[PDB]
Amino acid sequence: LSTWQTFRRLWPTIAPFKAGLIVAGVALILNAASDTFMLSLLKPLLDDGFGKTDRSVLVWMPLVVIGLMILRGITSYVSSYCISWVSGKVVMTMRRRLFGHMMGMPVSFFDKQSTGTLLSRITYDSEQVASSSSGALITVVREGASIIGLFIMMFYYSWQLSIILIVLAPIVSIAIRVVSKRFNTMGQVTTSAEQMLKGHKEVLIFGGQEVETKRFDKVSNRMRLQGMKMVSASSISDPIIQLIASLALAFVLYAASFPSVMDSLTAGTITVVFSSMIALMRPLKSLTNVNAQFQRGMAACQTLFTILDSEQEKDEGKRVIERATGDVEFRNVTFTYPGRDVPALRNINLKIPAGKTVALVGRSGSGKSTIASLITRFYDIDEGEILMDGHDLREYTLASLRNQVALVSQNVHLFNDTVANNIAYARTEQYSREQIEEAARMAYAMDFINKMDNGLDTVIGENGVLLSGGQRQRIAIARALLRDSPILILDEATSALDTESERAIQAALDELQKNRTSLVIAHRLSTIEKADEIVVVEDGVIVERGTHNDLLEHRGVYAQLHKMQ
Amino acid sequence: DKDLSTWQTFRRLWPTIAPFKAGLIVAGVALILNAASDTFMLSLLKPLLDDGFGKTDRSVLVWMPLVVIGLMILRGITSYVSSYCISWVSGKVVMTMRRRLFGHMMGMPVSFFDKQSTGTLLSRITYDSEQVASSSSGALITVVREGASIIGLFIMMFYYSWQLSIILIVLAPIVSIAIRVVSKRFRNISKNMQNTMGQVTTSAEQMLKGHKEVLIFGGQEVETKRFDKVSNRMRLQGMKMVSASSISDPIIQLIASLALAFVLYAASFPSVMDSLTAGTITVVFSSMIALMRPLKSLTNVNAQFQRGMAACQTLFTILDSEQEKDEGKRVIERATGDVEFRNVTFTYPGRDVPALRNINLKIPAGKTVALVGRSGSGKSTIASLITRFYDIDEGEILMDGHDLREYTLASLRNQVALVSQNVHLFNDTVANNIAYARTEQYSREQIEEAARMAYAMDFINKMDNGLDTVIGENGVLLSGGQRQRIAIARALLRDSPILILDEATSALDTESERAIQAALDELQKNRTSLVIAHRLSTIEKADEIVVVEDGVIVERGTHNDLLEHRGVYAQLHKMQ
Ligand SMILES: *O[C@H]1O[C@H](CO)[C@@H](O)[C@H](OC(=O)C[C@H](O)CCCCCCCCCCC)[C@H]1NC(=O)C[C@H](O)CCCCCCCCCCC
Ligand SMILES: C[C@H](Oc1ccc2ncc(/C=C/C(=O)O)c(C3CC3)c2c1)c1c(Cl)cccc1C1CC1
Ligand SMILES: C[C@H](Oc1ccc2ncc(/C=C/C(=O)O)c(C3CC3)c2c1)c1c(Cl)cccc1C1CC1
Repeated sequence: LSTWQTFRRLWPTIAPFKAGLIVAGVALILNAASDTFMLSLLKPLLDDGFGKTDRSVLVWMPLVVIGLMILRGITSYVSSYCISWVSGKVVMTMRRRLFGHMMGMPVSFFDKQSTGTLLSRITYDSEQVASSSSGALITVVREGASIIGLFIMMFYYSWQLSIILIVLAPIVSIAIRVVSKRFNTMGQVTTSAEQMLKGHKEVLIFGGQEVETKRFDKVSNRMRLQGMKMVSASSISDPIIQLIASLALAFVLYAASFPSVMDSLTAGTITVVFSSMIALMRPLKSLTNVNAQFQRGMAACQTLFTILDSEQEKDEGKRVIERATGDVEFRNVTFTYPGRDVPALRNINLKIPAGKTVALVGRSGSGKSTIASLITRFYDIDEGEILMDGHDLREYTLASLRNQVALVSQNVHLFNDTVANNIAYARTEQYSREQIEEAARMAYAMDFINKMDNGLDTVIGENGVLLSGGQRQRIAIARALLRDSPILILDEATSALDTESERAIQAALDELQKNRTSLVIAHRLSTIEKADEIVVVEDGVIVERGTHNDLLEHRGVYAQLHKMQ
Repeated sequence: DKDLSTWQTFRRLWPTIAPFKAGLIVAGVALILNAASDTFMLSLLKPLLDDGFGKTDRSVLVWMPLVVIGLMILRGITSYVSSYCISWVSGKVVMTMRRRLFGHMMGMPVSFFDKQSTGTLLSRITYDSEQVASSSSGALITVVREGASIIGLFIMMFYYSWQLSIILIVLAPIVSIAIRVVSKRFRNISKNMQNTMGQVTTSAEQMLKGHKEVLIFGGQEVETKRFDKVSNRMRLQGMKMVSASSISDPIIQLIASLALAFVLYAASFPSVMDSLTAGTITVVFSSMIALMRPLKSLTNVNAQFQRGMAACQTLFTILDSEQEKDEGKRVIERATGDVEFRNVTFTYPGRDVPALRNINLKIPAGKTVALVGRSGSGKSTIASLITRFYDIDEGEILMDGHDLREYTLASLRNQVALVSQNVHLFNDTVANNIAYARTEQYSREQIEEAARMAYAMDFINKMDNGLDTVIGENGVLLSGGQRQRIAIARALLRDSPILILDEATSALDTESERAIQAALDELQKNRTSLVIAHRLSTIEKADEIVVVEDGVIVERGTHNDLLEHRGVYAQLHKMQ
């Protein structure tokens, strides 16, 4: 029921190209016939060819075989080009549909699943569905035409032998069933090696090389034993299946011996009746496995309809702000991550007056990073109110709201393009290269850019292979600087502070934070002390706050928190 | 070039394979007998047509069905055997390669690991070593099985109708050249799509991973329009991929179809058809047809074999990489712990600013020293150097009056205990984590007291199975404040003479830190200590405090003396 209902959810995507499937379909039909017409000629070559008629061996055969193969070769080229064309069109339509849909999903959708899983949905599953269905379509028709093309030729040239094979087919069918039914370690290998490379530091001291080598020996030998097992199982099945089929066909030949049968048979008749019986062994093998591949094709497809049926983040705000030099205010905000029942943030009131930088410090796991995630509306809240310019964040459209925020973090993912186009990301045409180039030196990122071979027009290549942890940060700063966003969110938990030129990064932040609202998950001592207000978060609550005469002494946790970092 | 680069690389791998040569020898004999079953069955067509239909019922009846059944049994056995033998030889060689790679990576420099992602090494050794066997195995099976059958078929063609065979042979070279040219023209474009698919991968991965900056910076169109382009080129290249073989396959068998028709156009002419009979033509032509698949498989062996050696080389380069330099030749059992830096300067690999310069400091046995200074300096670097993770550039680091590099890394590193919050917790029992590599040397009562003296038993006694609970699974079960106490339990048990204590990454925000402070006190009563200090407790009791900035020791003294002095140290006291 499901297996076929999914395909019918999929057919609409295919229907614009059905024009390619039928043309392929006929190309398949004529291919089976051409292969059937050559087993046909096998009788005139033997009987007529050696019934004292060199007429047939010179005329009939050498030129009809070349004729049939041209037809055979063109039908193959055509069906191949149609299926491939249709198969290409649907995978593209689907990859594109999932790319757009997944991109519009909320961050809750990305938390559950791996990024590679969602990427597998686009790269492989989308291709496996058309692969499994195309082959399904080919086998149903191509070998469905051959099987009837061959069965006719069988009975016509000798009804006696054919009906002896058919009566045996039920028993053979049941026999191939019982044997085809008799048709973790890899995870341990990857783990045993990964946690070795993880603890290489701890393996050198304590001298664990020995216990690690023999831990691996076990794990590597166990997967080798599982590896041989699967092939061994697979190996034996077909030899038996061939044996079974050979028995029945042998019995059919012991039948041709009887004088009533042999008299009807010539040298050619039997040669084609057994050549066509043998030609039936591949179509039968294909036609029995075809619904198993259609299943796996549609199971991968309902996976993607599960994704496509998922709902994109809700953007019902109908309010637009050109630019907001203004404060962000939390009004008794309480938040709980979906799937968790203990609020990450309890009753919280926080004010970030315009132009001022509020550095919030907190324990590594606390909901300090949850605060900067709520302002950008990665998640909607359960109770309370967050006001930007005295109006709820949910009042605004999400595009306008996020135009006011700029994110800066080491882990800011850098996309595959020029340095310059990363800095002017999604606004390349807006900013002149002079505007770009200035933002680069104002971020102290130029010190390493000119070292690059083409400098600013050098392209970050192969998924970001060239840049270092510290380098990305100064490009993230240049991106926010150039865009000049009213609200600055600065992630310093992921910063990787120990760098070759940290003083360069620090002054950049100095320039960026200035005359600009800034909300920083701070780990650095310098960005902390030269910040307008400090805010401590303990679990879901704010324990104590303080300015500059309060920075001298805090009532709550600051003394122990500062002492640790 | 590549037939040489592959063949010299193969002669590198044969040492790994030769211990299983017996498996190869057997597999091949079966493959031989496998190809003869197919050759001997096509011969059965001649007596069937000539005698069985030359008015004799014995041939078709009694034995003809028996023999074919027998031949199939032989085919099935030769099949299964060769398959099992190859799958056995491969499994071994694969496993062996892994143990060689694994063993070699464990002994690599620390620079090799901080620089390379852990994954890329892990993926290659599991994937490549399997490809080296798959490609090599398939190559062997072809040269033997199909190389045997072409012989078997060539002979049978010459016995039955010595004449027809030669016409095929004289046609062979031009048919061969005809086929090779057609083949080289079209089908060699797998990489063209690999590039295009890579761009589908990159764009999709960039969008999915960097999903949060796309939303903030509003690059949905720039990402969409980019995936619209690349996905189409991927689509197009997929078709150019099939069109390669959709065009090349029908052309090639047409070329071979001509050559056979000309052999069949001679079958009509009188000189040779007279001697021959209807039963010999069937076995001669079917043999020529049976020759087509073997000839296809063989001429594609180099492509298969060279590919396998192209992945075996990537495993050989990693093996050729230089391992940790280790020429000490000196072994020390329970060093005293008299560590002294003399004129040490050092720059991390690839950087151009030394992490340390003209460092001179002395750490006498049984006494602690605290290294405090601006975060991001080389105090961490100092700790790294005593374990030989990195060799200094200039100067010398002495352990009991001898340069560390004089010592065996094994002996040198058994002297050093490391305590920090970022210790690795191997997924295994708590007891076996406390006695990591010495489960055989330390009794249970020995392990029990080490955890007790580390003040860790409160959170161990709360475990599911207590001390035999399995911590690990990459460490979820243990908090940071609890990692230290396990790290401390390791050091108490082994009782190493030189302690490296890192509170930098440690968390003083722990419900039980007075218990962590008591464990630390008991730990360092005995031995030399080198603290990257960040706690009031340790700098309070430390024997010497050295202030480090920019890889230079600018002030050395006791906590009180430096406060009487009240210079740079007092500034830090005011700052923290
Ligand atoms: O698709 C190819 O690979 C698969 C994987 O094994 C093969 O099964 C497949 O072969 C079959 O599909 C062939 C089919 O089972 C039998 C029908 C084709 C014709 C068989 C011979 C007829 C005798 C004609 C006498 C006049 C593979 N495709 C090849 O095997 C295709 C096959 O070789 C067709 C090309 C044959 C060339 C014809 C030359 C005739 C010369 C006559 C002189 C006596
Ligand atoms: C007597 C025999 O009747 C079956 C019936 C069902 C089968 N269903 C599947 C398979 C193969 C399965 C596989 O390869 O997994 C076979 C054998 C022909 C291979 C089957 C043979 C047979 C042979 Cl022998 C050769 C040609 C035709 C038939 C029957 C008339 C259909
Ligand atoms: C006359 C003709 O001589 C070649 C020579 C080299 C070949 N080398 C490769 C291939 C196939 C390549 C592929 O499929 O990519 C073929 C065709 C017979 C298949 C080749 C045919 C021929 C045919 Cl016709 C049939 C059987 C034997 C031969 C040769 C005389 C031994």
